[PDB]
Amino acid sequence: TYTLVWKVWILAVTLYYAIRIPLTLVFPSLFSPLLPLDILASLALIADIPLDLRLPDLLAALPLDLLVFALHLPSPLSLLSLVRLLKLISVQASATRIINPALLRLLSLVGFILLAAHGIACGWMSLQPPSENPAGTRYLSAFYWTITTLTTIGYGDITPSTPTQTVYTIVIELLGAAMYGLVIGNIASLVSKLDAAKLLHRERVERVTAFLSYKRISPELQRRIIEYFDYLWETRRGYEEREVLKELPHPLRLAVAMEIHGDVIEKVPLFKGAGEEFIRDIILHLEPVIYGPGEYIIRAGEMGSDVYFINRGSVEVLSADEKTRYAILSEGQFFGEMALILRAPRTATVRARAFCDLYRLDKETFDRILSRYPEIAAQIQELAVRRKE
Amino acid sequence: TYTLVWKVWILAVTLYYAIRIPLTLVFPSLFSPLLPLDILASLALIADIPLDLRLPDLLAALPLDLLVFALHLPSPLSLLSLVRLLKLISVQASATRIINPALLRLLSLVGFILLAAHGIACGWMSLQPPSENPAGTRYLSAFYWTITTLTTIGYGDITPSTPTQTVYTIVIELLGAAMYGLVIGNIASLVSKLDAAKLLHRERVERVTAFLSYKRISPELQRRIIEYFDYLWETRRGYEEREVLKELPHPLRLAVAMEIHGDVIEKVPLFKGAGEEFIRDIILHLEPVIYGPGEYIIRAGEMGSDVYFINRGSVEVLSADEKTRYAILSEGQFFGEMALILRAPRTATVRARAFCDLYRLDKETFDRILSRYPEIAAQIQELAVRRKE
Amino acid sequence: TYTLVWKVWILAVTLYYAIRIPLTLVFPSLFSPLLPLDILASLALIADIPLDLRLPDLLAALPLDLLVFALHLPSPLSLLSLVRLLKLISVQASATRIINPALLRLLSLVGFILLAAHGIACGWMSLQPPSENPAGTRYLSAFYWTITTLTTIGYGDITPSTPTQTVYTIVIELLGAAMYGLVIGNIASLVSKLDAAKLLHRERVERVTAFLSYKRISPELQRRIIEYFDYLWETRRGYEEREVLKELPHPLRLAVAMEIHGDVIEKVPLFKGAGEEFIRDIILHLEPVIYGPGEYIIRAGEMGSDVYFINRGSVEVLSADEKTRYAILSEGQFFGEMALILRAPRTATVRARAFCDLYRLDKETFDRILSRYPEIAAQIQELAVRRKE
Amino acid sequence: TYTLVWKVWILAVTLYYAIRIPLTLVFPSLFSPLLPLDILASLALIADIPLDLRLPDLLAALPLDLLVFALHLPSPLSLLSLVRLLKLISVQASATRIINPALLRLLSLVGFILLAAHGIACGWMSLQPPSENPAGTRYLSAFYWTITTLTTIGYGDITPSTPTQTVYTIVIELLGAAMYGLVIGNIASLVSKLDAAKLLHRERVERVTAFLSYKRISPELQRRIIEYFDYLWETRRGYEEREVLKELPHPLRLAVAMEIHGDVIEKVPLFKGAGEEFIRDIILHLEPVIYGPGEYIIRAGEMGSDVYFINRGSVEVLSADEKTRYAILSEGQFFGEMALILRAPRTATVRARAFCDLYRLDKETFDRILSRYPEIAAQIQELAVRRKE
Ligand SMILES: Nc1ncnc2c1ncn2[C@@H]1O[C@@H]2COP(=O)(O)O[C@H]2[C@H]1O
Ligand SMILES: Nc1ncnc2c1ncn2[C@@H]1O[C@@H]2COP(=O)(O)O[C@H]2[C@H]1O
Ligand SMILES: Nc1ncnc2c1ncn2[C@@H]1O[C@@H]2COP(=O)(O)O[C@H]2[C@H]1O
Ligand SMILES: Nc1ncnc2c1ncn2[C@@H]1O[C@@H]2COP(=O)(O)O[C@H]2[C@H]1O
Repeated sequence: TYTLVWKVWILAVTLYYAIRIPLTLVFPSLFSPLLPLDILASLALIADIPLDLRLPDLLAALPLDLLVFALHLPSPLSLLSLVRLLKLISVQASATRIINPALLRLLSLVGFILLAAHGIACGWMSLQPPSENPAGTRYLSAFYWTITTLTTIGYGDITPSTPTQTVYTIVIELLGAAMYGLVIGNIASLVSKLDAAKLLHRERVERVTAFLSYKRISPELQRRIIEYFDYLWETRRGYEEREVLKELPHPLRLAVAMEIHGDVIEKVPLFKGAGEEFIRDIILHLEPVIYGPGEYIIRAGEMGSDVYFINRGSVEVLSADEKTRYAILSEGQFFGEMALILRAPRTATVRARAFCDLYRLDKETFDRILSRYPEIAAQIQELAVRRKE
Repeated sequence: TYTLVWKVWILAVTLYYAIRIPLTLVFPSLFSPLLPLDILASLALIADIPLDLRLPDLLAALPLDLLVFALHLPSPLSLLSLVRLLKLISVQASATRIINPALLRLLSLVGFILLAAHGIACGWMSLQPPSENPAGTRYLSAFYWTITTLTTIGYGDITPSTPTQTVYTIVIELLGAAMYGLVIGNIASLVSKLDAAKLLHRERVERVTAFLSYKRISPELQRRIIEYFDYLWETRRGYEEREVLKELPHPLRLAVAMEIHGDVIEKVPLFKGAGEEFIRDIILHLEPVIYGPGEYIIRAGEMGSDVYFINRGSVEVLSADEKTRYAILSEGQFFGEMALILRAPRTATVRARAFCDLYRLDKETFDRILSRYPEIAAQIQELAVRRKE
Repeated sequence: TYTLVWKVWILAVTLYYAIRIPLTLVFPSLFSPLLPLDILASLALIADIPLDLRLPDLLAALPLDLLVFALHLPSPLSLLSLVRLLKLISVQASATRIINPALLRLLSLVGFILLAAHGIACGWMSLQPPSENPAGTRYLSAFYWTITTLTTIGYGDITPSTPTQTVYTIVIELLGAAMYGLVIGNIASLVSKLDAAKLLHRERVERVTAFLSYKRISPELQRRIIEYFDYLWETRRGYEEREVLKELPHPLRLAVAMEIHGDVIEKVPLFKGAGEEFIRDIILHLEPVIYGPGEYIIRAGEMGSDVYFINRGSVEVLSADEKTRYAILSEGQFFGEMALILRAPRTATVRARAFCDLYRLDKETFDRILSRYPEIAAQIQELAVRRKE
Repeated sequence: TYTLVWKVWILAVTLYYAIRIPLTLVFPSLFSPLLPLDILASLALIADIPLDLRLPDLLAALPLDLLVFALHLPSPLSLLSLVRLLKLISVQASATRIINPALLRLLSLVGFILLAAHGIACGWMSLQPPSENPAGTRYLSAFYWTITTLTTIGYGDITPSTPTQTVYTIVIELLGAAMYGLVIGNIASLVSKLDAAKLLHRERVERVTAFLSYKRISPELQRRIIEYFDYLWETRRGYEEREVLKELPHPLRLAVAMEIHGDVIEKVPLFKGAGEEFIRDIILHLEPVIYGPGEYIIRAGEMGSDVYFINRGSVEVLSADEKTRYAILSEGQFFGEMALILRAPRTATVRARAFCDLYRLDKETFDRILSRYPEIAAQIQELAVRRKE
């Protein structure tokens, strides 16, 4: 690729102007060594209108720079040489078309502060009287004053002394010390905006835990829920698969679900090779669910028939009481299907042996796909009639 | 119109007082040239009670001004000449009856700051001792002090030196440096309140995109959803037509829907000339929906019959497989209607060729309008029986 | 009543202590004239335990004050004479049991600031060296310093000069300049918390108005919705009668609805004298609804029968077209009832003549009360069969 | 237990380093007495990798400390002796695995401020010139400067005077005066996050009370709702048993409900000894409900049959009118069950005598458990047929 390099070179050039132009405006001793670099940048400035596949980018290309510096034009006209800074408000969104978007918006709001402070400090040095000082010390004092004023510290060791400096200080205090607070608050808001899934899950578990304690609850149950919440966060990161997909259209939701539940399909024997249209029919009706250890799922005698497709874990299916346990199931298997095949209530208790994660499909869709597909119905029928001993 | 000019002249006059009255209170050298202007303004002040088609506007008309300045009355009585400023809290809502309301509330909260700062600076100059200084410099120093104090910079180069100045400074610090923060925070809140549709759509797409990546998703699908979101924002601006109309009453919602869906009616042949009562019956049951390119809509054999009225785009209707594609449809046409006419499942696959935007009406309302209207039912019946080849 | 006076006297006494005790701690010249007042207050302090129909009120009664001041006890023991300030954190909720609760919480958060600032200023004067200054000037300077430090202005004209003053300044900066910001933010939040109904209705109408304009809408309809919203705010203040009553229990909701809809009952002839149990049955099923001028309600031929009990306004019932309009209805009347009496569709169009406010009861409850009550059913039957001409 | 002591010793050691290391870096006169303590701490630092039942804890164990201080290595290499502070960002979550989580997060955000301020003050003393001053005064001045700068007071009595001190001050102002605001705002947010149930109930009752007054409501009803809200808060603390349990899985919700409703089971005669499976069936279908004094529940003649299991309070069952009241019921009893036993409407009015709290089970589940269990059905049948006189 080459857009990723071109839009980085453009950023490095529009920052080069943003740093160099005011420093040349205050120090006329420059522009002698830095002319080839400036023209090499400007030819790239005019080399972007053809590569457009709005108006601020048009203003930036015209070279008012190279003219004011060459003709030592008077200060009021020359101050308008800042038109090349208009690419800054046209690139921060053009360079956004490329990591976390929130992270790019924290780095962008810093560079803006460090450029505005440099501009204000450079403007402040221009209004001071002519003194025989090194450029480094004179710039350091101006930057120190600008950081003191913007942060609203106000040491007062150096202060304006002339009416024009007083007016400049008033303007900077009025509309520079308030915008800094806005940018700092935005930086705080979008550094808090990071990893919001953790900040949501933590708030949820705190809200649950507060109530589980006003009503005093046995520690053997109080610690059993924290384990489940830790497991849910540790296997799912607090994300929920329903509210995220609520806004996507049904074909796009179908395409996403074809990717997320890519593990349970083609794992159980009767999903791989079952076709394409059946899996497309059923992929939107399976819910994740998590069952803890020693935690019953089927109680051997109630109504209803929900089938549990095991994704990971193991169950310990038993009769009414223990009495020589029937068998054990593992990953890539399912149970609880013959309650609807034989139109009979549950015949055996099922309890998990570890933190099982498994997918449940309701009775309604199951009977629909029994009445809709013959091979699947025949397979479940023969498996149910065979598993009777 | 003339209200739009009168309520601007009134604003320009009530700002004229807000600027002139304290400056005349501190400098008695005025009131000599500015008497005809003040009486010309005051006659407009008393020319608004008849044009009332509450109490602060009544206080403002009485001319306490013109009296205190003429009679050089002592300072305690004269300070109460500020009653003409009471029109400010009666006009900012009267001038609101006229652009973005949020924008008018950002401009209003600025002028308030620039008027309060001027008032505080003017009050500060009055308490200083009698010195032979130009009025401009003495006002500039006072305004510099006021901006320093309100912004909470606190340079300290000029400070109160008398007990009365100390009390004034204490009052300004207590109830002027905190209100400024409130107004600045309000300005920030209602400049963030602007273009909230973009700030909602961006948050929604960021929330979706965060989860589509913890579960690693193929780039060919990861980039396919961003395209759909960009198209939705680019054709709809993130607005949703359901929550906005949830609060409007049913006749007003009907009237609005008569305007929003003004393109699909009188475009398809059987909506123009179909009457008024039928269109009024159906206009609230069509949903927008967006289908991407190469994205199937009908899969040729499932149950149900939802009719898709094409608004813009084109479909590529096919049989079970390709095998000499049937035909092609374009704007101002509809399909998927003969599944309910013949009480038969779908007979042909339909897939979009571009980013199609089209309106879907459910089976229930369709069968209702078939059983309710004879001409429409006959037209759909003959069209369905004709389109069989 | 006498609680309203006693709990005001108690406030005036616990503020008397909060102002007097530190001022006596720093100036020992007091306690000579102000002894009878202090004992008169203290006897009321001990006169509240019997009037208890928790522990801070017990600490406050014991008179550590009257002892430290009398015995000129050394400074470390005497500083613990501030136990009488513990009534402040026991009264602000006891005096709350009495206007807007939010307003009482804005006044309370001010007095707290003005008491904390006074305490900090009084503490600061005690640490300064012995100088021959008037008490007023010495207190004014201390209060000026405290307001400068708390507000984070930091003029720096007067600063700590000794290690103990440095430690005191560090403590005040650390835990006094941050709490002030918290209290100011709370004051802002609960002055914004006032009149929240207007702030909700304004936000709702702004949200609606933003979308009605991206889709360009005729001015004759764009101004017709603003009129309806203005009328709704002007007759209802933006309150909704459903979400407010969602949390009240059904008997309390019934009792409230017996009061809110006190105008439509005993206005229409067949509600007054209809009993008590019938009105109690129907009072929870009538909804307010607002219809604009020239805005149809019934379209003469559709299905369904909803009865509209007119509360205020007038309707202009017509046939299919105008053709010598049938009649006119006014307040305390109802229409649209014979559609269910004769099991026939609507026979006449109804349109409002002004901004009508009226109550609608659905068909289900209507047929229920027809099948449940004979006199009401007979009255509606004879009225419907009579109104046919 | 011993983890609770070990993870406190580790905290006390990692704070010992955080306080001692910079103070030794600036004052080389130390490290002579404090060597055995440092090695005793370091042996515990290396005694935690075996007790791991990530990478910052590995960096901390290696003893760069003990080396730089012993070898008086030059300042640039020695500044990297701060690696032992990396345990701070590994313990604040390890010590979290142990009171209110929000409270632990307010104490943690304080200690962080007091450690950062100490570090910045210690760094500031190192850059000052060599002066004959006591260590205490030199540290006090540095801490005073750091608190002044971080809080953004800016007294200006002591300011940087060298370019390196200017650069240090610029860095501290830029990234130390903004982080302090973030931490203070977080402290405010999570001290407001405390006791959120009260802050929710107060907001709810304020929202209800605002509307009950625009529509003027009789004081005898206006004060009757405040009593109910006070009773609900005073017996329930504003918590709701439905939204809290919405996220728990059905077995965990069942286990929690087995604990919360531990008072009504085994209180009424026919719940204790009724088994285990019946109580497990019914425990999720009983709702709390609160009825006020003199507040009717059953009106003797309507349809439906909801049974009210009395938990606390007493009812005053009456006939159509008073006429020698039937009887009185108390705790551990139920009524309103023979409306479904005999398929007849209600026969007697019921009204509470005090603030009754009782559990209601709907008709559907009741008839289900009648048709599902014979002993319970027989008991209710014989009790209903016996209670007829
Ligand atoms: N002998 C067995 N071996 C394996 N699984 C069984 C056996 N008996 C019952 N099951 C499963 O346990 C389930 C219990 O409930 P169902 O009757 O719905 O369906 C049952 C089968 O899925
Ligand atoms: N030959 C054809 N030409 C145009 N459209 C067709 C043709 N055959 C089928 N269709 C449309 O394709 C749709 C596919 O599903 P339906 O059977 O519901 O209704 C069908 C018609 O609307
Ligand atoms: N002549 C009339 N005078 C007054 N009201 C009428 C007259 N005719 C019809 N209405 C009312 O207008 C209503 C129109 O719809 P309905 O038929 O539901 O019930 C009708 C009556 O309530
Ligand atoms: N004599 C009585 N003693 C106690 N309780 C009664 C008596 N008569 C009726 N009840 C109860 O009051 C209830 C009123 O409504 P039900 O008829 O639903 O069921 C009734 C019984 O639970």
